[PDB]
Amino acid sequence: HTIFSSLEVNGVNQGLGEGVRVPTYNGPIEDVTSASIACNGSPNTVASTSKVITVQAGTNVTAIWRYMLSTTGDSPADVMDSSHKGPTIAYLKKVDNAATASGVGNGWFKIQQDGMDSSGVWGTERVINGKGRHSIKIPECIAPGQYLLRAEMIALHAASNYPGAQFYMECAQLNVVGGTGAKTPSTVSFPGAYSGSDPGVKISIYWPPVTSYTVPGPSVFTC
Ligand SMILES: *[C@@H]1O[C@H](CO)[C@@H](O[C@@H]2O[C@H](CO)[C@@H](O)[C@H](O)[C@H]2NC(C)=O)[C@H](O)[C@H]1NC(C)=O
Ligand SMILES: [Cu+2]
Repeated sequence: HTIFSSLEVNGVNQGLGEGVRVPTYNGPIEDVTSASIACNGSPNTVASTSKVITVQAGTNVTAIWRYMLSTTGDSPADVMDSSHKGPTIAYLKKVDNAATASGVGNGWFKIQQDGMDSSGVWGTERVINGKGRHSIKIPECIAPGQYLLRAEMIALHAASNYPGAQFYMECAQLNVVGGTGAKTPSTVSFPGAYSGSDPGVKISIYWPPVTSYTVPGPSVFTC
């Protein structure tokens, strides 16, 4: 249970729920076929925001994960329970208007992921123990303009069967400045990119102890 509730850019937090479309409830999406898998949604409720956050292409945005919208600390329990082991992931979608695009459908491309490392530590654990900070590089070579950023943590502690994996995501609204447009990513759809049978979605992280992990979705886009 967690929310990507604000975004930091060039050292500046853009504000709670400002430019990030936040639910007030921190529960996961469970059905990868639901429209809610794109930018969260029913049975949650997601607020709108008229802020579109500017970021220079090639630089990083940092999603700031918190337990609840009311959480004001940054200790592990203020981020997400440490049972919730799994990957962190981030995607972009080029859109006409970052405040009105729903995010549902084709156009997403993956720009970051962190599954399990060679020490057995998961991407969510680095966020939990790193003040909720999930740092994500905006590629230099993409087209400038309006985008959605979908940042995600997947908790796998109850994922032995499907349903079971817990998908926590929110969409931020970006104005990417300075992208060269030299490369146009191949894209996937949400819903569509994940399936309940994926090896990183239906997975026992206990039996046997997990030593490698396949993050769901497409390969990371690179310039
Ligand atoms: C910008 O975001 C990228 C991820 O998109 C970060 O790169 C990762 O950094 C971690 C921590 O050092 C490494 O373990 C990974 O190997 C890096 N991944 C890649 C693909 O390079 C990067 O550190 C972030 N930069 C800043 C300044 O926050
Ligand atoms: Cu939870």
